[PDB]
Amino acid sequence: LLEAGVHFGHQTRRWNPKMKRYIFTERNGIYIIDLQKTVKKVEEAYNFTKNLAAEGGKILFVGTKKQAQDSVKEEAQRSGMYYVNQRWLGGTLTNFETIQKRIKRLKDIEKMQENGTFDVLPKKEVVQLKKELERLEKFLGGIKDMKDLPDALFIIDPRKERIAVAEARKLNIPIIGIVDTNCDPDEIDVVIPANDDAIRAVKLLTSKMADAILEAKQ
RNA sequence: UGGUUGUCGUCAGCUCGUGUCGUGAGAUGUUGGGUUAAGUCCCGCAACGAGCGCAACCCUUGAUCUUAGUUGCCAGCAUUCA
Repeated sequence: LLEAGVHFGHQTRRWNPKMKRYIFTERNGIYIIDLQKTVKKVEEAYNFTKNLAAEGGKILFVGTKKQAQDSVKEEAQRSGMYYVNQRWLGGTLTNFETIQKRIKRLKDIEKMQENGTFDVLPKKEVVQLKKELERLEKFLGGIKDMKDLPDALFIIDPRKERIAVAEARKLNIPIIGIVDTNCDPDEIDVVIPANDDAIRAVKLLTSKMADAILEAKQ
């Protein structure tokens, strides 16, 4: 674990008191996360992600934070599961039907590029249907092949991704969440008390879940 | 009284559904950052590509192609006052 920077939390002025149960001491005006609770909390997560994948359940990684974007993506694609990496769209889950309508439309613009329909209309169309595609793939490229709602979310930094959390709860979707000290643990079903700010930390902890999907599929 | 006249005729916006926010009336998107002649456009953002009015749809003029060459046209030939 801590070669990767997981133990390091946020400062003391931005704690949440519910994270007291997961904190072991403050040093240079930063809380330290208790690695002996982490490991067990990572192990409990790992079994819950393993069991869920073996039932054929679909997990949606969600890391819009600059230090999760690439991590999430690489680990979602490796794991053959959905991601959101760029911006969580209001009503991604609750309003899933109206997103589905743009996943159709994105896939419909691709088929227009693949049949050479883009050579018949132009110049005006093509500008605005690349521009629509570029924009749609950006935001919806991770969830492109998700036909039905995910059976759980893997979140990173719930306090940034509040909307994703808020949504998941409203559909009783289980969530799996890297919480730093700042973050409320009670929102989340399976909690991983850890750094979300350090790239190695996230990359480590996502990868172990990805692994946990891959080992179920075997 | 009908109808038809004059007379305030453009002059400024209304939104996609569901989702979201409030006990509720409502608010959001359709408060922000630039931009345009603009009711424009991009970037936004618990709202998400983009919608109706606008414009266009009608008619006319500006270039050129295809078809049609007669009663139109004559460059190239015969002509003659033409």
